[PDB]
Amino acid sequence: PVWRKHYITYRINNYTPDMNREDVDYAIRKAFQVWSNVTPLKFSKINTGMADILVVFARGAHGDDHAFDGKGGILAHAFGPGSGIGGDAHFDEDEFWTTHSGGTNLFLTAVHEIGHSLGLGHSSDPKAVMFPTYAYVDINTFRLSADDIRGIQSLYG
Ligand SMILES: COc1ccc(-c2ccc(Sc3ccccc3[C@H](CCC(=O)O)C(=O)O)cc2)cc1
Ligand SMILES: [Ca+2]
Ligand SMILES: [Ca+2]
Ligand SMILES: [Ca+2]
Ligand SMILES: [Zn+2]
Ligand SMILES: [Zn+2]
Repeated sequence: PVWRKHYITYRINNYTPDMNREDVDYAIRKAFQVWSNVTPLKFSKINTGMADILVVFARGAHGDDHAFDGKGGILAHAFGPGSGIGGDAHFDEDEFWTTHSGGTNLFLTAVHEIGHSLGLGHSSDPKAVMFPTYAYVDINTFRLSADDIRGIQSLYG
């Protein structure tokens, strides 16, 4: 499935204590911008009511039958487009979420997870943001790969 509308809302359910709130907000907002910059999708943050994409920070078992695993390993996960838990993006609180160095970069991970929230799978290109393995890349030069663009535009272009 894909989202069958182009105005998509998100809501931050709770904040990781790893980062200042402003920096969580900014990383998430910029991550959505990565995908709206190459599609007709528009994303809006809401602060009450039910959003399409709920952003959650949780550790271990957190009520969706896909428990996290402590620091390392699975860093986050997200559900594909749909009602309810569909679209929601969960970040493992046992990671150390960061803006610049150390830990696991929240912006880069959110770009990957929102990709899943929108319906993308994984890429075989190590340069793709949808590559299955996280690695820190220079955020100043960050750019979707041709494969990422092809994938998202096949769904929403
Ligand atoms: C800059 O380029 C980047 C490239 C990749 C990433 C990146 C990759 C992976 C995760 S999370 C993860 C880690 C290990 C196994 C499984 C998962 C879940 C699936 C979990 C499940 O299936 O239960 C998933 O792939 O979303 C987060 C971020 C980020 C940036
Ligand atoms: Ca983990
Ligand atoms: Ca949802
Ligand atoms: Ca943490
Ligand atoms: Zn979850
Ligand atoms: Zn993934």
